[PDB]
Amino acid sequence: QPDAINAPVTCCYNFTNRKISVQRLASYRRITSSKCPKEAVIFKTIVAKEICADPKQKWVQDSMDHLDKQTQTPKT
Amino acid sequence: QPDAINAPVTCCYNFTNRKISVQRLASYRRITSSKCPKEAVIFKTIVAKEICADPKQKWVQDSMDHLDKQTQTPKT
Repeated sequence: QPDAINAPVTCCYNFTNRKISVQRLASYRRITSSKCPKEAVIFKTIVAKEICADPKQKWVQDSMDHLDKQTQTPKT
Repeated sequence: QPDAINAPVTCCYNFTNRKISVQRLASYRRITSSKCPKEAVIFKTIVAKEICADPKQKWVQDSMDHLDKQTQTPKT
C-alpha cells in the first residue's frame, strides 16, 4: 500500500569529483531518497549550483563536515 | 564543454494519473530538466506533496491551467 508514488524524486547523475573548495560550498543538502538510484551530497555552492558529490570521496568527507558544522557555532 | 554536470537533477518516476481535485493542487512547478528522462508537473498539493503528473493527461490540462492562472488575477 504505497502512498504518493508520483513524487518528483530529486536525484543526481554525476558527482563533482574535483576537490571543491569549502569556500565555494555555501551549504550541503545530502540527497538520499528511497527512489533515487544513487545517494549524493547537494553541495549548494555560492552561486546556488547544487552539486551532487560522492559522499564516499575523501574531499567531500572534509568539506561535508565543515558544512555539517557551519550552521550553529558550538562553545567550549 | 559541459559545466555543472554533477547537478541534482530533480526528476520523477510515476505520475498521479487520478483526477486530483484542483483544490488539492496548491501549486504546480512543471519539471523538465534536460537531464530528466521524462518531463512532468510538480502539482504541489496542499500538504506540499509534490505530485509529478503527466502533462499529456486530460485532467492535468485543466488543473495545470487553473494553476497556470492561480497567481495574479487578471482584469477586464
